[PDB]
Amino acid sequence: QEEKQRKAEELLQELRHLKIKVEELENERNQYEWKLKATKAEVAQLQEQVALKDAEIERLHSQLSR
Amino acid sequence: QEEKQRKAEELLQELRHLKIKVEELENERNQYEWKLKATKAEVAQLQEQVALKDAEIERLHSQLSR
Ligand SMILES: [N+]
Ligand SMILES: [N+]
Repeated sequence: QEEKQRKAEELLQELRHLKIKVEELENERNQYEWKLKATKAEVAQLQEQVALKDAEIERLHSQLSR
Repeated sequence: QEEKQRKAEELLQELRHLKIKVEELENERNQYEWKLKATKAEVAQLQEQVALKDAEIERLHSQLSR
């Protein structure tokens, strides 16, 4: 039952490694959440550019039709 | 040293739980990677709409200036 002890120490090692993995995987999640946010800000700016250009096309069409 | 045994079983329980957490955190990562992809496809379609509207404004400006 040094091998009870040995299996114990094997399991601790494994716990340590899994705990580092969980810690890292929760870092990757946090930064995916902020890049998604950033990409969504890019969508919103583009929607804003489309609507400005639609306004400019409408203005030109009023003139064009006089 | 039933308590060697008892601490062993405590550690297995913990390993099981951490292994489920890692499994789930790697599910959340996979689906963040695909939502980011999807959001990026939305950006690309919008860039395409902007450029179509810029082409239409240019066409109108040529006419307007005749
Ligand atoms: N728009
Ligand atoms: N453009």
